[PDB]
Amino acid sequence: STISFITWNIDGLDGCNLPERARGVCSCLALYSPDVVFLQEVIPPYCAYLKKRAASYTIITGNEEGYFTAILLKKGRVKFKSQEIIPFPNTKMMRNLLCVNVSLGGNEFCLMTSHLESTREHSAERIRQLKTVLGKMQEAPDSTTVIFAGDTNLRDQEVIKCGGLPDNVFDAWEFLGKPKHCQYTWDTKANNNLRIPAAYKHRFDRIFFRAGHLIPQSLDLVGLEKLDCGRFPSDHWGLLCTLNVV
Amino acid sequence: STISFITWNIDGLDGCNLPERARGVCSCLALYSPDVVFLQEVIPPYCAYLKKRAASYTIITGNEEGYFTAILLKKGRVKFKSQEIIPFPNTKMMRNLLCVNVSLGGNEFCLMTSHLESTREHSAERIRQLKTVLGKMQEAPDSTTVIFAGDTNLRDQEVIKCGGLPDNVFDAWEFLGKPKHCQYTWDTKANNNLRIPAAYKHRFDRIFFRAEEGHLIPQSLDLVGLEKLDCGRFPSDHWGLLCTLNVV
DNA sequence: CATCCGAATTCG
DNA sequence: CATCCGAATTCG
Ligand SMILES: [Mg+2]
Ligand SMILES: [Mg+2]
Ligand SMILES: [Mg+2]
Ligand SMILES: [Mg+2]
Repeated sequence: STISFITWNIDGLDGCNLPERARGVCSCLALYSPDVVFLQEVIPPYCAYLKKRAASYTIITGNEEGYFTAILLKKGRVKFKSQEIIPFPNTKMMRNLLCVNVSLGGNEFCLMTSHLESTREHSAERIRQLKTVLGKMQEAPDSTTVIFAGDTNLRDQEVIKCGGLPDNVFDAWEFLGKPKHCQYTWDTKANNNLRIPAAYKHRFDRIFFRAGHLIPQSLDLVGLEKLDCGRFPSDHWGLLCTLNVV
Repeated sequence: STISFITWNIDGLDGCNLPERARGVCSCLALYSPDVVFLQEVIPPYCAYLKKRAASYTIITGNEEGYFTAILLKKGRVKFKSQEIIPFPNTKMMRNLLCVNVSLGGNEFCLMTSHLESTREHSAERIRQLKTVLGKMQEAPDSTTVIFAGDTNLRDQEVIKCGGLPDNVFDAWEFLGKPKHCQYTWDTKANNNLRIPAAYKHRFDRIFFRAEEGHLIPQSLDLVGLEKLDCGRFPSDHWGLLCTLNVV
């Protein structure tokens, strides 16, 4: 009666120490052994690495132009049924919504990920993309459990500007009472991969789910351990979440 | 019967061709002979020049640190009564509100000018300053006619963001039906003093007046400072605004 | 003695 | 092969 998953922007666009960082991401995958992994900022060579070092995950992608998202499904645990790609017609960064329908146990899921439009200056487009995601979450068949997990790039004000989440969609971190230990998934004071001398902190990485049949049990940051090469696996922390279906 | 005035950011911060440009500004003052002139971005030497080349105007200033505003009063037409400076506590650019009470044509006026906080990213402070100005315009007794004219640096929606003009305060341009001939007072297409390649057009320079019972009615609004000087540059990067109003 | 537009870029 | 924060600066 459970699903566990990681969502993680793994910064494929950072060319520094990629082999070692991919190894570290694959270490987290082996150690935490989630059913599903949502990845953003993947690049082709990174896929090839996951194919050898996380071989028990099926990699589902849509378009692979430049950098992209992927959903990884644990073989034997998760059965793929179908995929759907929802475009963001006004994106300037090749962003979109990747949806995968799966079965895990006797439970049907619609798993979605995206990397929403980046940077402060593209707030209006990022908000339009969010609304597109939220609308698609609501369209899913009543019997299916919908989970979105991704790099939303959202900051102060924006979700409110959007009019807030609909009454049957919830943010897992909010649902769990806004625990302080995972309140930031991108934090330049704690993570120095970008060498930014300022301390800025954001909750860019978020999980939304439609529902009280679905109950988040835990949420934790992963990728917190600096690698021997002196770099974190990514500039983002990953999020590990377990949900119970009641 | 009337009042005429010019408001003009004369770009004292542009150090090139200042003497010819000052000569150009003084030419406009002689030719249009306004009762009052509201100037922004004045610098000390520029004041010195006006005292010689527009010597029939009394120059009224508040603080003179760096660059500043001034209000010029035509000697014999306008009688100075008093001045008041209202500070903008959160300014990072030494901006403030300069108010001068005067008598003109047997009528009493409170004339105000300011150079509101500059640049796009200082919208919040600029809006707070606008509120301060608009609030100050309501304080004078109804008998006194209140006129604000200055470089407001305002752009799209900022006035709405502020709650809009109160019901007894009007923008002279809007009042006159938004005439296209003087819409933009800062225009990089038509004015090349900053040599900006792009075409940006703004209405930074604005005139607000308090009416109530229609005792003050704008008659005309025109751009001044449109004539290129011998050096192939204009007096300022802004056009000035010449306005005439009837006291009814 | 300088600033000013604003999209792109730099740099802390 | 790159991006990414955000204030400050560059340059069209
Ligand atoms: Mg990145
Ligand atoms: Mg200037
Ligand atoms: Mg600037
Ligand atoms: Mg940037």
